[PDB]
Amino acid sequence: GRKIVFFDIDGTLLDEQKQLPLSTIEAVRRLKQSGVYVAIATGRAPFMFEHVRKQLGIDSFVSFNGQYVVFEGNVLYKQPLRREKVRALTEEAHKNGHPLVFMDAEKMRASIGDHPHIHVSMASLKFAHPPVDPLYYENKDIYQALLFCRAEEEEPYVRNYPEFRFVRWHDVSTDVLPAGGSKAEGIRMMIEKLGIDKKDVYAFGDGLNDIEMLSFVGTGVAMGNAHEEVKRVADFVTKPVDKEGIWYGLKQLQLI
Amino acid sequence: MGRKIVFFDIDGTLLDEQKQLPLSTIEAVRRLKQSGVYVAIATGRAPFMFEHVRKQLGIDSFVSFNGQYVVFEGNVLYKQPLRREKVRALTEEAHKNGHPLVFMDAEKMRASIGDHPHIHVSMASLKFAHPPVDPLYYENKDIYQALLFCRAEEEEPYVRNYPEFRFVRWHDVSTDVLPAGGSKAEGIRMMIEKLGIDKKDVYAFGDGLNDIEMLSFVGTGVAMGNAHEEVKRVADFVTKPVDKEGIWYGLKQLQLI
Repeated sequence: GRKIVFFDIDGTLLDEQKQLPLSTIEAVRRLKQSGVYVAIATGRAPFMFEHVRKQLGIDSFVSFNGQYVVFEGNVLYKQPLRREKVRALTEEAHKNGHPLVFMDAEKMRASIGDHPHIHVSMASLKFAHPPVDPLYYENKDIYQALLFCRAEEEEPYVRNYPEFRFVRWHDVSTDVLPAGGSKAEGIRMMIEKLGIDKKDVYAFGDGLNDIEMLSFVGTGVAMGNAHEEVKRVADFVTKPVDKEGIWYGLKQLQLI
Repeated sequence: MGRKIVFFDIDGTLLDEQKQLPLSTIEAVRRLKQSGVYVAIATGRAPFMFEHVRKQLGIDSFVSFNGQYVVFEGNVLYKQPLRREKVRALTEEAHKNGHPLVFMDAEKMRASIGDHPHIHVSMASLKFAHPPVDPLYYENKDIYQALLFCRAEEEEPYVRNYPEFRFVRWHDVSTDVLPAGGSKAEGIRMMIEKLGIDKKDVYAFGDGLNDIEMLSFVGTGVAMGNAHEEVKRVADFVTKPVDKEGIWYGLKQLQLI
């Protein structure tokens, strides 16, 4: 049976400077000549890690935490937020003067231009203010949204949108995610198409968000400085991304 | 009267020593665009080698492939493919010596030989995996630049037998193949010719020796605080280092902001 390895980006493929380690390129190389399938599973939107994909030559991935899965350049599965609900959120956010940013598989758009909260938070990500397009969600598959408001203001949103999940990543911005879906469900879908079995699947992750994944695959690998709760569910704890963790880990697991 | 445009090299100019994008550079670019000033990147890289940076700064105008592929606001403005005829000869002759090549266009990259050790090494340094293999990619696709893998001791012949190309070394086992006459300053020349922008309204920020021609050519060349002195020599103004709000400060001084 063929083996496949899923990698997440942050703290896994990319180090803390957002750079790709030389040893990782080697790891992926050896991994490919050994016949081991290589893919990515992340919460990130496709257009947010296109550079990593281009660098490693990976065209199969689970993105948007499983809400958008691509197999060898083609869309295998896609579950965007319900149009109705995105609209309601937009209108409600508008009423409160809170801006939103809509994310589809290719780009993102703001409901309000030149807004202070978007500038600051997006800049913390090293991104410019997204182009403005208040009705972008109308004829597009919106997989995620960013609600720009303070924690002391989210209450109503959380309350009125139980079908959504909110995960704050900045003082003035929080991710608006779909309640259903997961990377494991995304991985499950791909191995089925690939004819692979859970036991033959490996996964490297670094954040709280990778637990579900590391738990579902046959061999979950946690990075050296990953959160304690990430290591707990891991079948193996490797060195940090900073210290050839991906390479060392793959070696110990005898994949390369 | 007319429009102004500012060109930026990538490493050392937009990105600091750690490949990090300064917060004030994001503000800088924002302010320039707001004022109607065109912002573009000028580099020897392939479009796909700096798309992330472009998306980060919302820059969709640029001079890539050392002038052979120029885009303005998302649309190709000028493009000069390598002469297919000569690309074929170079490939065959080089193949005879066991030297592989890599063919590059705006979307992707292809290698003439698979699992070759010089490709792995020189390319890993660019943080890229070995390109997929396709010995005849240039035959049906426009190539804007190529890579020849051989050491400096072996280039003489190629240099000599192919005066229609320019071999510029950047690694121990790999050198760039551009068309003779091509350079990013040259690409900057038609970008502004086509846009109808007077040289006196063209600005550029550079840091390395490959930025010298560009810097001396434009109306106002700006060298970064820690730039090589030969770069500062041709600069009309030297700004602070990249990690000291160099770009923001410079643009402020030049009163573009």
